[PDB]
Amino acid sequence: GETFRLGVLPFGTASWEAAVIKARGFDTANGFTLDIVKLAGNDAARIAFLGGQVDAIVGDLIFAARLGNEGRGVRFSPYSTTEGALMVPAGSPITDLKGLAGKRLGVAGGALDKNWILLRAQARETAGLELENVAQIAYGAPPLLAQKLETGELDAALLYWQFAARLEAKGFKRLISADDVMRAFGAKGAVSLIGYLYEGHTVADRGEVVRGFARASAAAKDALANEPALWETVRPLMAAEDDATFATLKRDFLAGIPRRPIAAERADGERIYAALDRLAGAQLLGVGKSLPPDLYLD
Ligand SMILES: O=C(O)c1cc(C(=O)O)c2c(n1)C(=O)C(=O)c1cc(C(=O)O)[nH]c1-2
Ligand code: NA
Ligand code: NA
Repeated sequence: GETFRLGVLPFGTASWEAAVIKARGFDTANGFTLDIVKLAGNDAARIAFLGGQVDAIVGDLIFAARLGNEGRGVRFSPYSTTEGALMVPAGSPITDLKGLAGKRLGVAGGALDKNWILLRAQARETAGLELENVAQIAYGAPPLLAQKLETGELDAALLYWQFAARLEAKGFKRLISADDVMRAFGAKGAVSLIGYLYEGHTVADRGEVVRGFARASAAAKDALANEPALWETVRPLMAAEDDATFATLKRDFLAGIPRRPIAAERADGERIYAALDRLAGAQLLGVGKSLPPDLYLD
């Protein structure tokens, strides 16, 4: 038949809808078999993608644009409009981004992470502040940062959205999302920065498997939005034995299901991208002059 290899992170949310696709036979319904490939982290996943070891991974539009500008035929399809969480201790003095000055701030994904680019752009626009000049920045994978924020070695951490529900149950508050930043910028609607990244070669030679997987994913998300009972089936993959954590993860996932046409998604991405590569012409590191051509999957 046709096998589609999806690379997934152990702390990621893509494994949730992948389990729905398999359980409900939404891959079979689309003429393919989904093979979930477990990758240990984003660095390994990006290499697996560069090495052609998977047909797709989940990633961000800014990384996708960078691979496209670097010559790759990668295509992007919206995965979620829920992205990023700046977590501070409950009761923290920190009410604004200026309060990060002097703080040990964890930043998931490194200096070029999309959530960090957004947050740095916001701090420059609203306070004329370069967070890298005032905060003690510690980059790292989200699990490590969340643990060290819990242990008190970090004063704050910019993490993936799922880590909010988890930390709220342990004494932490989400001060700001990447979605909050893009609304402050003025985006027309919910912007999907997180998407499926499809291998150019798979798009060219197995385009119907790509479309079959895209349909299977949309059907899985639709099932989770329409069938509350299905969430209890996928709970083991969510690391959510705590009830408030399980409920918050569901709420934030549902709020992020993409529900706008690709044309509108593309135009918002184009404008937010063009607004990032600015901030007093700071040519923010990680951001190219413009999006590479034909990045979005039709
Ligand atoms: O910024 C975010 O909140 C966020 C969330 C998630 C997610 O939903 O797991 C991913 C990412 N970012 C991300 O950048 C990424 O590459 C990624 C991969 C996966 C996955 O499940 O395999 N999730 C995510
Ligand atoms: Na590619
Ligand atoms: Na379908």
